[PDB]
Amino acid sequence: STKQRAEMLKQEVKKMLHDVSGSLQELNLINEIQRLGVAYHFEAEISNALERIYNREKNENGINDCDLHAVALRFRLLRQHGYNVSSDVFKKFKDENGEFEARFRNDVRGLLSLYEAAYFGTQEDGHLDEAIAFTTKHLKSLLPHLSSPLSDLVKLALDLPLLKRIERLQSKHFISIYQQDEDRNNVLLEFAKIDFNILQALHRKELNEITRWWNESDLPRKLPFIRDRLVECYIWMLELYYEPQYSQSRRMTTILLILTSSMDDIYDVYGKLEELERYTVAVERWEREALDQLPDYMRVHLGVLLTVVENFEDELGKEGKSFHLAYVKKAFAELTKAYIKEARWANAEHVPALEEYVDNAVVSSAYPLITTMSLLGMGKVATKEAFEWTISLPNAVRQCSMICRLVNDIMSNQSEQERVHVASAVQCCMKEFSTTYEEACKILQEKIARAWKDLNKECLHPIPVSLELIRRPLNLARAIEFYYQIKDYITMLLVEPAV
Ligand SMILES: CC(C)=CCC/C(C)=C/CC/C(C)=C/CSP(=O)(O)OP(=O)(O)O
Ligand SMILES: [Mg+2]
Ligand SMILES: [Mg+2]
Repeated sequence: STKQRAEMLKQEVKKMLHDVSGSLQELNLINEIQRLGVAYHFEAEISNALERIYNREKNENGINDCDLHAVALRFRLLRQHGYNVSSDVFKKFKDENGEFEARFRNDVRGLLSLYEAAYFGTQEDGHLDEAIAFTTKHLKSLLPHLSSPLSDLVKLALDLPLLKRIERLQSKHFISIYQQDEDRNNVLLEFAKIDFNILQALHRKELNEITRWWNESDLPRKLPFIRDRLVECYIWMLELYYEPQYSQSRRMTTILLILTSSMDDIYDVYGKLEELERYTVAVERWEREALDQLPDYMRVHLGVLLTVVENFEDELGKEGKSFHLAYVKKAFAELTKAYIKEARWANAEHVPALEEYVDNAVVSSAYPLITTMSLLGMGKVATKEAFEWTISLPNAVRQCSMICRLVNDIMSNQSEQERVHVASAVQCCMKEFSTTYEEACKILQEKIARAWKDLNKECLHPIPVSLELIRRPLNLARAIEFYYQIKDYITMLLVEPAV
């Protein structure tokens, strides 16, 4: 059947990767495996290969290579795994003063590799800032008169690099483009085609159960004003992590992201502040007895929240790890502590200071709750230390919420401001000094780049936790970039399979 064919292809690819252990073919094969959405099948072998590459790196046993593609791909592959390889290997190509050599203008492959490698630099990284402008200029110059199978890659990359691109949609696009390339591998492409079909089948199957749970719930029939966002809540928990072993982790969190959104609306689109200051204490206490005095719709919403939380506790109690949900309840404690502040600013007719507003909005984005609540379905990574680290609000969690808040704000500050809503970041920054809407938008756009550069730094080897746990903030930051660029996502990532 398909599974035996997939296993045979997996062993074939393992044998080839072993046989190319010393050449650039290893780098190309690892890159193609990662970009085809099958990188998780070869975690151990890829880790060993990258360890060997790092050991023979740093000019200790490294042969000088003039190929921009080879060194750029090596740097990008090593930086994606954690190794702190210095961004100084690009000094060789900066021969003509501080500008890159002109002989690379016509090298579209090396230019694109440098383009994708440059975005992975950190704040302290050098030689990875003017490269973006260089490659942008030359790729735009050479785009109109370029051949189709590589102009497709150029057009796919100019919109967003691999750093800011969700992995599943980019994997689909690369599988679609890789057919036209004449230097491809047939077995790797077939393996990716089979794996994509199986993972898409699993992803489509889970949505059926989630929709069944929503239908059986009391949420949709009553409380009419809630806007149904079940699909756009699964796709946000589909690009965070899509591996099959995390399937149990995608049911439990998506069920609790519709509840955390319904709550946002309950606090801003409507409701009076007197009535909202009694919801916060009810959430903090976390008992059904606190629901007696609440209004009907808040009572129903928080009762459903309590029911789903206790149901999830019952499920994690089989393996003796129910106490993890003793950390989720605390997280929901802070979120309502942030929603209840902004509403007050709505009623007091006050414009918060930018720093205070940003500090409050980092918790009112629910990216801090979504980083704690994603550990529910992790088998061995979910430990007490991991949950304590996640609750302690590390810098990695903070820098993935900056992008959310600041991008949303810029996009959705016109629909709500007409009605009674909390002042957004652009209005807060226009409050001090004197700036226009566009000049404040550019200021708020100059912060997303620094947030991305700060998020790139946290995923290195000086890490308190594992790589699987730290990968989540990066994917959370990538999902706001896909939205603010969606029936195409549903129709050709979940409905239309790959031939
Ligand atoms: C599918 C989707 C968009 C969200 C589900 C997951 C969440 C909660 C993501 C982060 C928060 C965002 C971007 C809310 C947009 S609605 P808003 O701008 O009205 O929220 P606000 O009141 O401004 O915080
Ligand atoms: Mg709102
Ligand atoms: Mg807003």
